[PDB]
Amino acid sequence: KETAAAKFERQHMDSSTSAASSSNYCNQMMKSRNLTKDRCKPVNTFVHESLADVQAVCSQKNVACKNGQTNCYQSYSTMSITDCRETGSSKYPNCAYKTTQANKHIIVACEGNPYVPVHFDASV
Repeated sequence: KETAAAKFERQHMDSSTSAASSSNYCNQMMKSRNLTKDRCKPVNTFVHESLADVQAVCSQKNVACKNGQTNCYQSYSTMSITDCRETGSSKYPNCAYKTTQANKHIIVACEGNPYVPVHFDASV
């Protein structure tokens, strides 16, 4: 099986680009990361920071997860992210996305030993 940690890296890390590459970034990235294989995943965030910097959020500010669990953590610093949101006219399998760049605090759920990000909860 793909581990929870690896899955978070696939779905949410893009340290290779320092900000939302082009207007086409989400369209390419949602596809290349396999977030369009079964359905068009409607929303998804990519983080443009080192793996270490994102992993470190698991020892930063403890906050309630959206589901009520207590294992979420907010970054003390803001991070470069891109939000991908499905357009009104996107129709699977031709999934279409608006690519928006921002700098925001991220909130991740962490689990395991080592204690590492396994879900992206929010950006604030």
